[PDB]
Amino acid sequence: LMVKVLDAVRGSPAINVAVHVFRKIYKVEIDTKSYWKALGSSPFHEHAEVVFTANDSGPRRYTIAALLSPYSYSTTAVVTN
Amino acid sequence: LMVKVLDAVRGSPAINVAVHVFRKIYKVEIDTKSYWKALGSSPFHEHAEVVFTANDSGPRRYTIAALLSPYSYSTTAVVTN
Amino acid sequence: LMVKVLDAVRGSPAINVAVHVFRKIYKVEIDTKSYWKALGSSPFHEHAEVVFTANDSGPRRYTIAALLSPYSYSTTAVVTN
Amino acid sequence: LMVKVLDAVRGSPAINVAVHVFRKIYKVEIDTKSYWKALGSSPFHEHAEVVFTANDSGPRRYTIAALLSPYSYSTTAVVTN
Amino acid sequence: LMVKVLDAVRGSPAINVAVHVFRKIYKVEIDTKSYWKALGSSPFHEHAEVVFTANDSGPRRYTIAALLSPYSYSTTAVVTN
Repeated sequence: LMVKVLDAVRGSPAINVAVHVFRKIYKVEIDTKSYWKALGSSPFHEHAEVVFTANDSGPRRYTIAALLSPYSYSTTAVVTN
Repeated sequence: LMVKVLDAVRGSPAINVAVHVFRKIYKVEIDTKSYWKALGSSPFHEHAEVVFTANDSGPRRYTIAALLSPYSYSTTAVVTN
Repeated sequence: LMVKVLDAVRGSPAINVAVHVFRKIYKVEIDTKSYWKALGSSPFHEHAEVVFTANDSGPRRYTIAALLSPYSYSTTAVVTN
Repeated sequence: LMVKVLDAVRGSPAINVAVHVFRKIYKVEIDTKSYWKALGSSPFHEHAEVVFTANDSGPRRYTIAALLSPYSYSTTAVVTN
Repeated sequence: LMVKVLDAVRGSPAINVAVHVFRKIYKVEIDTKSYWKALGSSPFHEHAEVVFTANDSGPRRYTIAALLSPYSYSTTAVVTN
């Protein structure tokens, strides 16, 4: 077995490498909401009264330029007004 | 076995490499909502009264330029007004 | 076995490579909603009264330019007003 | 077994390498909310009265330029007004 | 077994390397909120009255330029007004 990756590089890369080798990750989370994700054993077993109300108010705006998108020779601008 | 990846590179790439080798990932999550994802054993077993109300209010706007889209020689602009 | 990928590159790529080799992924999630995804064993077994109401209010707008679409020599603009 | 990564580099890279070798990650979390993530054994067993109210008020704005996107020769600007 | 990483470097890199070798991570958290993360055994067992109210008020703004995105030859500016 012989794994060869990115040998004799000459000039100015932009690299993002993760190497896993076996013989015998990237996570992004933005504005994530979870309600009552997990409870215990036997909750609210008898005569339970629950009023559940959630409010996410207001206008929401998301602006993303080139998500998961490498650049070689480029110009990127997010111009608002 | 001999894995060869990206040898003798000469100039100015834009690379995103993940290599897995076996012998014998990228996750993005934006504005994700989950209600009552998992509970325990025997909930609300007898005589349960539940009022469930969820409110996601307001106008919503999403703007994405070149999701999963590499650039070689380009211009990208998200011009608002 | 001999896997050869992207040898002797000369100039200015835009690459997105994932290599899996066996001998003997990319996930994007935007504005995903899940209600009551999974519960436990024997819920609401006897005499259960449930009022379930969900409200996703407001106008919604999505604008995506070249989803899963590489660029070689191009111009991309999302001009609003 | 012989793992070779990034040998004889010549000039000015921009590298992000994580190498795992076995023989015989990057996490970003921005504005994450969790309510009642996990409770103990047998909560609210008998005659429980709960009023649950959550308020996330105000307009929200997110602006991200080139999330997970290496740069080789480029200009990036987020110009607001 | 012989792991070789980043040999005979010549000039001006920008490196971020974590190497794990076995024979026989980076976490960023910004504005993270958790309510009632975990309680003990048998809470609120009998005749419990709870009024739960949470208020996250005010407009919120997040601006991020090149999250997880190395630079080779570039200019980055976040110009507000």
